[PDB]
Amino acid sequence: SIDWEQTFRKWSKPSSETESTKAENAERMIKAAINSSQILSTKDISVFPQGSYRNNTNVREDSDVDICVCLNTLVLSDYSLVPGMNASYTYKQFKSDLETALKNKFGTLGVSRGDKAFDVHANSYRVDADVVPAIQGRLYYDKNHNAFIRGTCIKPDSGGTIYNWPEQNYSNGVNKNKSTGNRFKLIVRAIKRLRNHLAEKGYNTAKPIPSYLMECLVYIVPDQYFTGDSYKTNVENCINYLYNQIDSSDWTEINEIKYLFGSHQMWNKTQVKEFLLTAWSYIQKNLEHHH
Ligand SMILES: O=c1ccn([C@@H]2O[C@H](COP(=O)(O)OP(=O)(O)OP(=O)(O)O)[C@@H](O)[C@H]2O)c(=O)[nH]1
Ligand SMILES: [Mg+2]
Ligand SMILES: [Mg+2]
Repeated sequence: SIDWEQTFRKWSKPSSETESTKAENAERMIKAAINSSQILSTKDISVFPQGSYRNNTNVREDSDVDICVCLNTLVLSDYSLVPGMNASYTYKQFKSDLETALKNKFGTLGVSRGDKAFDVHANSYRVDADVVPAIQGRLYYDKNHNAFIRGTCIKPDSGGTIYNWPEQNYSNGVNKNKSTGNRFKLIVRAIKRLRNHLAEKGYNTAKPIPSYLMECLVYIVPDQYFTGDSYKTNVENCINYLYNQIDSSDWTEINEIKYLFGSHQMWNKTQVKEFLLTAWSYIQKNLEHHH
């Protein structure tokens, strides 16, 4: 007998009241690591927060701050939408120099290299951050030199190319929060805590559902479903809409550029539907049946 209205209202809160301070500190310290690097301080590099701290969708106190370190002067362009359309400092050298800069500022005990990002955990600066090296990415929509959208590009150690759209994610999230009178991100956080709750209780359908996927999914739900004074009704509306529309959908991420499903993603629609069914059952009272 969970009071789901009061539970979702509680779970709609930020991870803490000091999120902005944690994110500011992470960003400042990563910039300081760059500035103290002889090689990197001479480069056109942007350091910025992304992820749930930047978007105010974080719910875990122990979430690492996501920091992007972007070398703006290396460009990778996607020409796939335009019929017929087609340096000395490399991404690999950049990533190695970034690893060295982070080890120099925070110590080797505070830095590990993953496939995509560096894990920085340095009690001395109170920094817990996932620091990803990126370059400028572009998606062309016409053959003219100016006809592109700008984002970031990641080149993992294991190969391949990842396009990200952090500024577009942030702006569209802000706009939807405005259009819903702040209910959008409240419900994102409520649903992220619901997922974490189910995963901690051993529900296997909740385990392959990542935070960013849920943020994208809730963004997809039309604004009308966020109205009213019942957070429980909002959450139910989200589950209902998503479950009944996902099969025929061709949805994008919150940036409205990248497709939410496909071979470029680690999640699929079947996982999402199974999680939605689990969440729908768990939220009900006095259910006598189980499948
Ligand atoms: O599969 C992914 C994962 C991550 N990302 C991009 O990297 C950002 C940081 O990756 P995170 O996994 O940390 O997601 P998050 O910050 O939104 O959620 P929590 O930490 O609160 O769990 C994400 O918000 C997303 O923008 C993707 O584009 N695709
Ligand atoms: Mg994060
Ligand atoms: Mg992260």
